[PDB]
Amino acid sequence: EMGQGLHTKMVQVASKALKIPISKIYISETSTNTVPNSSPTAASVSTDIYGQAVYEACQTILKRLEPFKKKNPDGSWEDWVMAAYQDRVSLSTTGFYRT
Amino acid sequence: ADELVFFVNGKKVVEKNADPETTLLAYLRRKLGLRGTKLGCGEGGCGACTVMLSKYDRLQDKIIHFSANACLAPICTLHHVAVTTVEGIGSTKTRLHPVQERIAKSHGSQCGFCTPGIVMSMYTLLRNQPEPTVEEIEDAFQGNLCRCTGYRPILQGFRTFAKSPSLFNPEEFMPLDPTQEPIFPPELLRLKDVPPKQLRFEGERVTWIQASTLKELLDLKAQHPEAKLVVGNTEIGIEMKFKNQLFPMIICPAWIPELNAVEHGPEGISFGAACALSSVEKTLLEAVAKLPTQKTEVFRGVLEQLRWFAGKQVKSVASLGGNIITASPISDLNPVFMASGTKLTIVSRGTRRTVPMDHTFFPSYRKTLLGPEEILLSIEIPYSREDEFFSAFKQASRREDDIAKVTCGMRVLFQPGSMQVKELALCYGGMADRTISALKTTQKQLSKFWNEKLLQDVCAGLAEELSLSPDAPGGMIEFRRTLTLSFFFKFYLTVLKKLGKLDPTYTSATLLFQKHPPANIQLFQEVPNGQSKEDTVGRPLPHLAAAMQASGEAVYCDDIPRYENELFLRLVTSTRAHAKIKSIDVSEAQKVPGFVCFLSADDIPGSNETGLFNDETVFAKDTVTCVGHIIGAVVADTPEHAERAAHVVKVTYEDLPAIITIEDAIKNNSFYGSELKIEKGDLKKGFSEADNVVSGELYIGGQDHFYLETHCTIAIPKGEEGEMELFVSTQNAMKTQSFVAKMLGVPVNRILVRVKRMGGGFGGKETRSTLVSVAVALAAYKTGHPVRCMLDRNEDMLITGGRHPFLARYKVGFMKTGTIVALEVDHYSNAGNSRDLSHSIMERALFHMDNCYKIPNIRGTGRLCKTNLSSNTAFRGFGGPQALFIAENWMSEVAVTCGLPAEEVRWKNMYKEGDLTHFNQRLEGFSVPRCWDECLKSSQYYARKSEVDKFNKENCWKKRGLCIIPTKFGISFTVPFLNQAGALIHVYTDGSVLVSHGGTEMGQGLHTKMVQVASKALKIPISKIYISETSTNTVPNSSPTAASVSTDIYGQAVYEACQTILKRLEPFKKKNPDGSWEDWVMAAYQDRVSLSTTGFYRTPNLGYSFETNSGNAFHYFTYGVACSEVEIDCLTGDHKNLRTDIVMDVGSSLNPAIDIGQVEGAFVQGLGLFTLEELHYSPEGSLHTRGPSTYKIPAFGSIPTEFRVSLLRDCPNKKAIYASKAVGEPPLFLGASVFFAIKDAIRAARAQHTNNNTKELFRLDSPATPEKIRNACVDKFTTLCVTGKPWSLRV
Amino acid sequence: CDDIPRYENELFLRLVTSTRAHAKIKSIDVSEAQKVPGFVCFLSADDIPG
Ligand SMILES: Cc1cc2nc3c(=O)[nH]c(=O)nc-3n(C[C@H](O)[C@H](O)[C@H](O)COP(=O)(O)OP(=O)(O)OC[C@H]3O[C@@H](n4cnc5c(N)ncnc54)[C@H](O)[C@@H]3O)c2cc1C
Ligand SMILES: NC(=O)C1=CN([C@@H]2O[C@H](COP(=O)(O)OP(=O)(O)OC[C@H]3O[C@@H](n4cnc5c(N)ncnc54)[C@H](O)[C@@H]3O)[C@@H](O)[C@H]2O)C=CC1
Ligand SMILES: Nc1nc2c(c(=O)[nH]1)N[C@H]1C(S)=C(S)[C@@H](COP(=O)(O)O)O[C@H]1N2
Ligand SMILES: O=c1[nH]c(=O)c2[nH]c(=O)[nH]c2[nH]1
Ligand SMILES: O=c1[nH]c(=O)c2[nH]c(=O)[nH]c2[nH]1
Ligand code: FES
Ligand code: FES
Ligand SMILES: [Ca+2]
Repeated sequence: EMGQGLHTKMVQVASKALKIPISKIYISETSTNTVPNSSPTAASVSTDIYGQAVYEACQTILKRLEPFKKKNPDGSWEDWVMAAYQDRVSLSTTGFYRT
Repeated sequence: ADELVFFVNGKKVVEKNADPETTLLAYLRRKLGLRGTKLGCGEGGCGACTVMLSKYDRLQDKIIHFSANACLAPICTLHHVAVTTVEGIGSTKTRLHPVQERIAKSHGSQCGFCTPGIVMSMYTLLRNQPEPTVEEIEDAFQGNLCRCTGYRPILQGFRTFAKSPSLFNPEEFMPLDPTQEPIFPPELLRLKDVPPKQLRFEGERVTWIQASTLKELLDLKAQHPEAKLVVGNTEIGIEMKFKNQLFPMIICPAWIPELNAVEHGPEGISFGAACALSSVEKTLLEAVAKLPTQKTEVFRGVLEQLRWFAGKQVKSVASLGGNIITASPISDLNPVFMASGTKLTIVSRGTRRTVPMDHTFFPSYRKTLLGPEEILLSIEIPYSREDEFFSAFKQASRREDDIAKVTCGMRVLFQPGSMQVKELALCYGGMADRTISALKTTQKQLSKFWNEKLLQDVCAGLAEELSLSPDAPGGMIEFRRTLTLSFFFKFYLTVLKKLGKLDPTYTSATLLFQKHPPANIQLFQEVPNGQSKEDTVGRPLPHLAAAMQASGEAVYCDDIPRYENELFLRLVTSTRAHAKIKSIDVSEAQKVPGFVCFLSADDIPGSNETGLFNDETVFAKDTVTCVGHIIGAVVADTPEHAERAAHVVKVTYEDLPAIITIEDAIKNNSFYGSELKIEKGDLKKGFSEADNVVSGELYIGGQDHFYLETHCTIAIPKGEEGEMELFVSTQNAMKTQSFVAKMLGVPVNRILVRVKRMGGGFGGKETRSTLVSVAVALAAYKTGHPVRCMLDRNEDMLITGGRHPFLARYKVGFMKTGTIVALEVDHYSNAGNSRDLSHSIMERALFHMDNCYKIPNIRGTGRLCKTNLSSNTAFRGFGGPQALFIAENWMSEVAVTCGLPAEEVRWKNMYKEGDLTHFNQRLEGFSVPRCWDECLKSSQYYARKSEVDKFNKENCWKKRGLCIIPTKFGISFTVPFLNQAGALIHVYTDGSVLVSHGGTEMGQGLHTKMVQVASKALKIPISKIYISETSTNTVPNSSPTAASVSTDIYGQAVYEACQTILKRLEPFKKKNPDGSWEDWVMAAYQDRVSLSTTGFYRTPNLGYSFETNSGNAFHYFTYGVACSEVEIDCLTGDHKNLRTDIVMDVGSSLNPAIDIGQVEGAFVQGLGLFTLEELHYSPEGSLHTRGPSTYKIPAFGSIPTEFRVSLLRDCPNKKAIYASKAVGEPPLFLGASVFFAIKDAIRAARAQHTNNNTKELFRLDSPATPEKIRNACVDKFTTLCVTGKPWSLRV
Repeated sequence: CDDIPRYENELFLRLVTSTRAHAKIKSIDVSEAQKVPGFVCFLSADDIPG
């Protein structure tokens, strides 16, 4: 983030992908121990390329929650997340994109 | 005066404003930034703060070097002293010193928190003696504690300084070269020449005068009679820190020659009162070597007390006069000086007297007869005359570095050439509020002769004159009275021997403690012959951080530098077991300089409701429910200010009825939840079929974790959106993160918890670390400043909970062959004031009540008692050791009842391959029989049993015992959902790899094992792989690092993340099969292939149900066997651990150095649980034992003298990572082999003096401390002493 | 970045830069720098460990 609103857009993207409100999503910072080998934030393409990587990670999370959603279609996001956790489903994933 | 000038690691320090209250430890850590020296206790017991000191001794004309506890050393005693810390001797950035290299390569560092202080104790020995004997090497560490290693590897590594594959290779060790050691600072050597001048230092609260001459001292004492002398500070340090004394003026007379002079006169050897106990010891050892035996009786009594006194660190600074004038009732020296009439020369300006010490010198508790302007100048310890004999004895809870239960000096002088008593003095500590003489008893014997009737009469007289009321401080009434007689008896027999210069069965009672030489053998499996050198799985690779631990470079939480605006928190805690809080007044606390604020329940912005079961407060509101219950916290600019202000917060209470003990709880129906039960088969039928039925009751005491690093959190508030980053000593970053979030009322995504390492956890940082973390977080939130808190040992022991005490009622039915047929055990744990992990702990207890035995009809129940004590928690074993102990106890009773050898009875009841447990789980790959057979053989159990019987026939007052016990321990979290693990792996474009996983390092070598796993999986050297730390923003929702499964589960997750990487790299590998790892990684990167992935694992096929008694509770079991032999002293309760042999099934070890260390470390914690460690509470529920002085974990001298460990060969475990098995907790119960060896020995003592009943069953609870062992050795002396002339008596 | 609180032992660096567009460096004299209160050290190419 250098002022251009990249984190904001990434939060909008994640919230649309997961179908939850932006208020449940947070970006704290950028660091080499969370995402390695990153290109510089440059060439105007950051929304394009991090938007896809974030969207791909959200799709993976949705696939993982999907059986819990079906067992409990009237439950909340919070219910399905807790069910996946008690079922020992990983709630952590990477996302990646290559133009 | 004003300036203080000393040296640290060769560099000059000029402190222009020395505060007399500043310790060297505080100075090193907070002013000089040298954090390798650690705080472990603050009271002289653990040695984690050990440093070397060097000075020019003018008077001896040489540079001397000695060790000292930085936590007790005032910087104001150090003018013109050169200090060496662990950083002064070597480092990984330059080169390790030989001491550091060896402790690291020999696997003598696990968590590493004790390592710098032990390095400095060994370094100091070497600077004094570059080629020490083995015995010198053991004695070097009487003041160093280690909770992790079991001591064996440290001693074995360091023994290379004296004179199966291997866990290390001493041929690679750099020899010591004294010519390369740092030179004594030349500036100090120039200053030696200038005569000293009086110095004055002025601090916030204290003025210190360093007196240069006797005349100065005597004048200062006239001018300021209230001024407190300080020499070594090893008593005043405690008074200041723990007893809240403030002495606004201190005079330190340590420089004065008259107070340091040693003079050999015709009546004895005179020592200046400031002479250190080590100088006393040295001079007397020399005298005993040079002089006739008949002259050195008193000296040898002094020496005998100094042997079992304190470490070298304390002895090198503790002055002789300091001990005399402190005048504790349990001084080990004052009874010796009193019984010998040792001469005290006492001075005042223009006055001077010499008096023999006698009973009047101690008028009352902790006072002597000196007046306020007098000082003790010198002490003349007398030569022994002809016809004069002397003994000193001391019995504590542990031999090394412990407070006497009873201690004494005994002198007799006969008419010339005769057995006719002319003088007799029996002087005791531990029997009143002062050192006392048994004058009434001894008076009656003058002119009597040394014979049986005198022994009987002195015993009867002591029993009467040295009475103790039921309420005597220290408790242990029967033991103490029995020791007073027992010590007289040893004296009486020793004096008979000395007079006949009789009965070979009695002679050992007269023998002074003697060290047998150590023998240690470790047996493990070589890796296959052609396994790649780069594949280190199965090799004895040292802990990756051991070299930095040895160097003081490894960073633990409080070693992290403070921010310039960082504040300090001190908890305010209940002094009542159960009370309403009436009011809280902070008006005095507000006046302490640097006070920032007092925090209490109203300050919390989110929820005050916390704890694993949401049954706790973050800060008590309205009521307190235990002593130590956290009420609030003070925040101030320094830890001293915070502590001072917290001390003066005034709480007003109104007591409520308290439920303290398991008995109170049962009687009051005060339980958490309902009964747990496992039941199989038909009990009525089994009992009705049994030939023999035994029932009983049994208790096992709790256990304090004693991690060398106490609990610690730093909380950094980021000032944006509720964000906070916390560095925490915890095994559970996830609950830390969510409890801090719940308290703040913010989403969990706001909170980052980072754990680099812990200096020990042992289960006590599984949940209870949050008590400190949530308070510190509150403080950071409220102030907007970084805040930290590290607990002092006494806060930690009181507040953070321990192992669960258990009471059991059992009934066992068996056949005359010893075959068990029915068993009922009702378990009760003392849970304290919240649920925490108590339920799962009781479950695991029930799961382990069979140990290794097939029992067709069985019913176990468990209740959790709800009490007004700190909530008890996970402690290595997690309920298993308590249940396994109850099981071996009835089993031992079965063997005694049947009159069968115990190993036969154990063997015939043992499960076989394929049996179901009582919870219907099948035992596959049950390796106990192999461990059992191989341990019998390699321990020479059978041959040794005959040797033990022989020893017992031939010794009336010492007995040996021998016992071999199996164990099995189920591997998995008993809560199914906990058995999951994540990893995150990145490969950077230089081809270096950063691994992160949900597990934490607490000394067990998890990261080491994870790097070994990733290296094997990726087929790259370990040098390319690195683990920095554990954090919630790299792996989320981690289970606590616990249940011994961390290697199994994180190993799988790491494995999987590597497989993913290998698959992404495979095309590049195919294109360039002769290229390097680096080539492939760069090509993957240039091809825009991701080099980052997660890995995950969930343990398959788990899910036990208590309702159906089916489904797998565990993934597999770890197994092992231990045989131990002991010798007990039936007259004192002391015992030696002679030999232990362990055979442990850890499958195909990933790292046999680390696995043997875990075996030995767990075993020794077990040994402490069952034989040494005991917590004492007042009847009102206030903990008495709050530091290493009174709570005694195994010392270096505690371990078995011959200590052999073997890892079972050819037992791959297909259920875990590379065929390995969990090791962390399974071996701890094996320390119960020492307890049952002790009980075997007690049975032999009781056959000797108590009973003819060879099927008698006497109750021995855990721990079997000297108290319990001596009291069970019922004999003519205990008979005279057991508590409880009426006008009439029925019959 | 600079809003992050400093550690209590945290030091400050000031770059020393060329006043010439293209020249040989003949010598560097730090002897006056060394007298400024709080001076800790001057760093240059030779201090670089890698
Ligand atoms: C870890 C540890 C283990 C210990 N183990 C034992 C043990 O096994 N047995 C045992 O008996 N003790 C034991 N002690 C107590 C120890 O021996 C005493 O703490 C020590 O000798 C006191 O000497 P000091 O120079 O440190 O006294 P300081 O603390 O400096 O002074 C202690 C007291 O003596 C006074 N004093 C000192 N010099 C004079 C003087 N010349 N004239 C008049 N008053 C003076 C001081 O004013 C103060 O009241 C232990 C202490 C520690 C810390
Ligand atoms: N810190 C350590 O590791 C060690 C310290 N030392 C000495 O141990 C001392 C311990 O100090 P404290 O714990 O304050 O104990 P203390 O000096 O008050 O003595 C307590 C003991 O005195 C006896 N006692 C006191 N009053 C009595 C009474 N009215 N009736 C019968 N017995 C009574 C009992 O033996 C009790 O256990 C230290 O100050 C030090 O001098 C010795 C060994 C180890
Ligand atoms: N040195 C050391 N060893 C230790 C501990 C420790 O705190 N320090 N904790 C023990 C406990 S209680 C457990 S559950 C395991 C946890 O680690 P693991 O799961 O990697 O064995 O290590 C055991 N061995
Ligand atoms: O093609 C580009 N490469 C960059 O490294 C860069 N940086 C900037 O925004 N524009 C670009 N464009
Ligand atoms: O079943 C267990 N649960 C735990 O939470 C825990 N902690 C400890 O190591 N052992 C165990 N065992
Ligand atoms: S911290 Fe100094 S001896 Fe423990
Ligand atoms: S390594 Fe000694 S306490 Fe941990
Ligand atoms: Ca509890």
